[PDB]
Amino acid sequence: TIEEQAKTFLDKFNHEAEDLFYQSSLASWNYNTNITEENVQN
Repeated sequence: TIEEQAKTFLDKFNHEAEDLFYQSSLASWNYNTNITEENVQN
């Protein structure tokens, strides 16, 4: 019972985490690619 809802919670979290992590990694990549102060804030 609790295992099923835990699995559902993990499935819900997996979809949301990947999109935000990709954006964070892309922002870090952009900052490292071109060292500008606006990229620091982003």
